[PDB]
Amino acid sequence: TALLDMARDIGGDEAVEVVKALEKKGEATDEELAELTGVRVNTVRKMLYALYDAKLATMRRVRDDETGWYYYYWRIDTKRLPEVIRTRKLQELEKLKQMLQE
Repeated sequence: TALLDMARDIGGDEAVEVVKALEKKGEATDEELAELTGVRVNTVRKMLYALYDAKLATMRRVRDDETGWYYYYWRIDTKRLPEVIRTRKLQELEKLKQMLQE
């Protein structure tokens, strides 16, 4: 599960912890992950949005009926996880191709 090697490049130990706990749980809210990990709830959100732009996490949106506002259930995005992996392999090869051109 080379997923952790990427998350680490975005936001270090905290990001690796968030993915591992999300991986352990399957799905989690922003607040649920903050309690599990001890990271400020504000920081988990930047992670998740960072992970979302890195295409390693997606979500489905549920509407909280008490407040009328939405909250997200995060998940690791395995639909694009293999594509993200595949791009990383391709980027490394392209780095090698430039060397053969040295």
